[PDB]
Amino acid sequence: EARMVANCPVLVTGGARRIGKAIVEDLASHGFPVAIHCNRSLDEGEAIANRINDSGGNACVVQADLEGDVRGLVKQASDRIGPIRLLVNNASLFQEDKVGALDMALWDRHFAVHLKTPVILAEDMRKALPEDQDGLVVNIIDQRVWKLNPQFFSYTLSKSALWNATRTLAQALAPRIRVNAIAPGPTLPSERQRPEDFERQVSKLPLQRAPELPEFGRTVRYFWENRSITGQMIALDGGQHLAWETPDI
Amino acid sequence: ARMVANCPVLVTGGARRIGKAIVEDLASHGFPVAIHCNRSLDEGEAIANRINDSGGNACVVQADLEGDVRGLVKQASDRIGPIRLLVNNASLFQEDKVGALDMALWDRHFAVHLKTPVILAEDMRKALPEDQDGLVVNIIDQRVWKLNPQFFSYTLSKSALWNATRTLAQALAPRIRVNAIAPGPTLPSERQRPEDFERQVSKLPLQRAPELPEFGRTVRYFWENRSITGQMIALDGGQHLAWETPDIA
Amino acid sequence: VANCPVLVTGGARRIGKAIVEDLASHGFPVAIHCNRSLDEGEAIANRINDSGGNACVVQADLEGDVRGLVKQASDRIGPIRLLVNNASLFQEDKVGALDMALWDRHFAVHLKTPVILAEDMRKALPEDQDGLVVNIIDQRVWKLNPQFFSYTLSKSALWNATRTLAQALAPRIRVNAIAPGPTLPFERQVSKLPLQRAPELPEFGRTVRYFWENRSITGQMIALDGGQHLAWETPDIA
Amino acid sequence: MVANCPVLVTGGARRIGKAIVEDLASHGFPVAIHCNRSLDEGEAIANRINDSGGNACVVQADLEGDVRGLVKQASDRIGPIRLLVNNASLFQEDKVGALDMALWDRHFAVHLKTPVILAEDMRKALPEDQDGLVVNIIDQRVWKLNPQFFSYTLSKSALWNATRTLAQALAPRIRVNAIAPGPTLPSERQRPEDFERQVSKLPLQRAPELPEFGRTVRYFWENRSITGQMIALDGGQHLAWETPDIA
Ligand SMILES: NC(=O)c1ccc[n+]([C@@H]2O[C@H](COP(=O)([O-])OP(=O)(O)OC[C@H]3O[C@@H](n4cnc5c(N)ncnc54)[C@H](OP(=O)(O)O)[C@@H]3O)[C@@H](O)[C@H]2O)c1
Ligand SMILES: NC(=O)c1ccc[n+]([C@@H]2O[C@H](COP(=O)([O-])OP(=O)(O)OC[C@H]3O[C@@H](n4cnc5c(N)ncnc54)[C@H](OP(=O)(O)O)[C@@H]3O)[C@@H](O)[C@H]2O)c1
Ligand SMILES: NC(=O)c1ccc[n+]([C@@H]2O[C@H](COP(=O)([O-])OP(=O)(O)OC[C@H]3O[C@@H](n4cnc5c(N)ncnc54)[C@H](OP(=O)(O)O)[C@@H]3O)[C@@H](O)[C@H]2O)c1
Ligand SMILES: NC(=O)c1ccc[n+]([C@@H]2O[C@H](COP(=O)([O-])OP(=O)(O)OC[C@H]3O[C@@H](n4cnc5c(N)ncnc54)[C@H](OP(=O)(O)O)[C@@H]3O)[C@@H](O)[C@H]2O)c1
Repeated sequence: EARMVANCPVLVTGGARRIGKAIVEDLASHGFPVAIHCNRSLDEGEAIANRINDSGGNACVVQADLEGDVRGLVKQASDRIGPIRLLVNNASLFQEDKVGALDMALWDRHFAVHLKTPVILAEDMRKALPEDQDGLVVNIIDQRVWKLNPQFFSYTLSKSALWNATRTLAQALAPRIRVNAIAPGPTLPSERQRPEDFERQVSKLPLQRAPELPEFGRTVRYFWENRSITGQMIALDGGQHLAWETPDI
Repeated sequence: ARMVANCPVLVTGGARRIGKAIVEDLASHGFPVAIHCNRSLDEGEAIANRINDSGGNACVVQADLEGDVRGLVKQASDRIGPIRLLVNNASLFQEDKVGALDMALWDRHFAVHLKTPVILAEDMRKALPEDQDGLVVNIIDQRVWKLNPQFFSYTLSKSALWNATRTLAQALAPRIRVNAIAPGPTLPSERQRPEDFERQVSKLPLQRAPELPEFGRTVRYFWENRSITGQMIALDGGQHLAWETPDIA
Repeated sequence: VANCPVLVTGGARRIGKAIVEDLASHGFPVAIHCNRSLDEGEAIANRINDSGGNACVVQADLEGDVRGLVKQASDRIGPIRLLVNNASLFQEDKVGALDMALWDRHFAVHLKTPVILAEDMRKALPEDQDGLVVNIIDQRVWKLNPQFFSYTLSKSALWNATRTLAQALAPRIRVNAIAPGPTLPFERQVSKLPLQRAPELPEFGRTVRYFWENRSITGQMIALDGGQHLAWETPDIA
Repeated sequence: MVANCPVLVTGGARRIGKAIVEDLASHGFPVAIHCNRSLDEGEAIANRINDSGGNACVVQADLEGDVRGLVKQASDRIGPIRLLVNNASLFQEDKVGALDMALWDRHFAVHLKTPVILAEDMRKALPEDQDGLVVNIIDQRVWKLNPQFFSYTLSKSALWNATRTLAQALAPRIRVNAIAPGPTLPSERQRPEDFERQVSKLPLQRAPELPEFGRTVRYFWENRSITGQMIALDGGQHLAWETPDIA
């Protein structure tokens, strides 16, 4: 009876750059109050918020280390824009490791950022969201959870766990809070990818095209706008998870 | 120019219930729409009349989808232009079970749910000019994500449509994308009084049925976000995620 | 084992033959179904019977009416308690060159016939005996690709039916499956499998007996495929 | 040959782990019985094995601490480990809304971190002219997800995910497969009468028998084309389907 965007405060983790920024600015331009979470990118976050507010939107910046104490984060956000109703678990760490050379410190960091904190923030959002309001969690995962391979060993396991948690969180938080996910494919070159590498990779996707940045915010809004959807994921990935031509064929 | 006026739609079984809801959403958004029907000709003509009298572009085409369908796409494209968006909505839903399988009904289930969607998709591909991308949306059933032994041949035929959603997406990439909607309980069934439908809905994880507007919104969501192929959204109130089975109650 | 009569479809050559001869050496009565390989089936049955077993040959075109086949077998070796749906048709087609006659044949041999034979087995199974169906599918149903379009759809449906048959036929009959990889033509392909080795014929009979001997297993599949369904280095990864 | 395939079974002193150890040892495998608390049960099992002419030893280690000497302990006594059964488990309840990360961490340490580390150490110490096998003992619930036992389930689901990616990483020389038990023996919190009612509600209406577990490890060992896969010894539990929205 009150799901208008002005009454749906959003918290986007790692929201000051790249895909997180694209989600923040999409939601803010559609009338959602947005809390831009960041850690290192505070300058960028404040600039985004100032631009939104000067344009007549409603945005704030909140700062927290997602590998430390995140127990005040939802409250820092709700103190500024009201009880968080839509949580986008976007923040990420994407470091390579391999079976045979596993460093468990890096392992722990992947699981902290991609699994522990998203679950904790979902819990905290649920606890603080008034009972007459429904909520939504959107987890940002990775297309590779739908096409497992042995590279990026601990990273992959932590993102796969976030996809597993999307189902079990959805079951646990139903009916009042829905939990869905986005699995990006090659969207913006990683730190290890030259432009040639990103382009060659995109040309090898089944759709031969990268997800465009507007598709991410549109998908969050799609999940918000269709209340029968929970426990589900859209891969914005150019078909990557459906790639199939292996050397044995 | 992917403007909706340049995206003719064919909806099979589009004169009633979910198919009608999809037709009317798309036409209200500026898509030219071909309403396929079989027994519901009067209903389909009334819909198309209302759309055309409103300044839209609609027509009605007839075919028994258990027989020859190889002229159906052309019936539509002769009226509204090359079909660019195919919604395989038509369905037959008749109970059978292991122990008393009648292969005549089995054949009808696979005709409507598998042979026809595949043939129409290929016919759409052959007639759609190479400089236009296309979309197929298959309407399946939440149960393909939570297999059970009821409605035996119906279920196998719908599961096959979900399988074909993936291999069609792989075959028709990059130019044509193939996605799916898996409905849950949307409207009461035969021998289901509204009280009965409500009691079943209350046992869904989200305790709410998909509403008809969600179907058109989902079709348009697939149309507008070009990185999605081979995927399905269950508009089902969480039904495929139900988990309280007798072994754990 | 002599209490467990077996029907193996397409049992006269290659993988079916290897399953037949394994089970026969372990004391299972076996009915060898075949169509074109009648002389080979009779030769296998003769060796089994000469060596003290109990084998027969039954004939049927599995693209047509198969409703007498289980009884043809049970008339000779007793009510069937182990059904191996091994027979297969493997012809190439693709979207955009679809021949529906071939499509119908793939679905007849891989889906309609396995289900009907399972249905007949269930109706004939004595009350005091449990049963097992083993469907022979294909590793590709665990790594979908668009090649061999109607063949793949029909094998995927057999895998779907393995689950729903298992649900429908419990507790009396368990329904499991084997997903073969490249067993017989090749040599270069195998080196590209993750295990760099092909499944060997003894593994198939060992797997059928494994399913028989462990009664808590239903609705499940083993891929004897050298890891083929786990292949992952696709063009976007290289 | 099984005489040339030394086995390490984590948590092998009781219940399912004991069933696996005794099945393998009685079939000619040298068996390193790992335990932590159940040292008396462990030494007893191995002594009965040895007295019977088998070849068993007991290695002790806390799987949540330094496990980097455990494979060495085993292989010092019975030769380089060729078959690792990651069976050790912790099964404690939590749920969304009251999650304590200390328990969460233990679930992931015993079900994911340690199985992966031990597999890593096995591959390091296995002579290159020998192939190997890892069998992860998981849980049928990874094939029928539900929101109960939240951190436990996530950690078991991770072990199932790792079964695929370890299989891809360690191929061709080492295979990685899994067993997903259903209701086998009542838990520290489940009454026998409740365990029986649960079994009566399984699709097959019977629990796995303890011999099925060792038979399954031996099945994986004897059939060299199998990797990255799991058998659920669960009486059909993961296939149960009649929920209140249908029933
Ligand atoms: N980009 C792609 O092509 C692609 C492909 C597949 C998957 N993905 C997924 O898509 C999402 C967005 O991708 P992206 O490339 O935009 O991500 P990103 O730039 O690599 O990182 C997102 C943000 O996470 C924040 N973060 C990380 N660790 C943190 C910590 N300990 N405390 C607080 N904040 C922390 C950082 O914010 P600060 O900089 O403010 O500290 C960082 O800017 C991620 O979940 C990623 O895994 C992306
Ligand atoms: N409604 C639900 O609660 C629900 C739940 C799960 C899945 N679904 C799926 O959602 C879709 C729509 O549901 P619905 O309840 O609206 O379906 P429906 O009324 O049972 O079927 C839709 C239309 O299919 C057409 N059709 C059937 N057989 C045909 C044939 N041989 N030739 C030509 N057209 C044929 C009929 O058109 P005419 O009337 O013109 O003959 C019918 O109006 C279906 O795919 C259904 O399986 C629905
Ligand atoms: N071999 C492989 O490398 C491989 C790989 C993946 C999957 N598979 C699967 O493993 C199984 C065995 O493989 P395979 O290569 O040995 O199979 P196959 O030789 O192609 O076929 C097995 C038997 O099926 C019977 N059959 C086929 N159509 C029939 C019909 N209309 N009526 C009656 N019988 C019919 C034939 O019996 P007759 O000779 O008596 O006419 C044939 O001998 C099959 O299910 C196959 O799909 C095999
Ligand atoms: N039993 C069932 O019905 C059932 C159902 C589903 C899944 N499972 C799975 O089947 C497997 C065996 O089940 P179970 O019931 O026999 O298991 P269990 O008795 O509950 O535990 C196995 C053993 O793991 C060892 N262990 C645990 N944490 C350890 C640590 N930090 N360091 C060293 N050893 C540690 C313990 O050995 P010590 O006592 O020597 O310290 C314990 O006895 C497990 O993986 C379990 O999750 C069982």
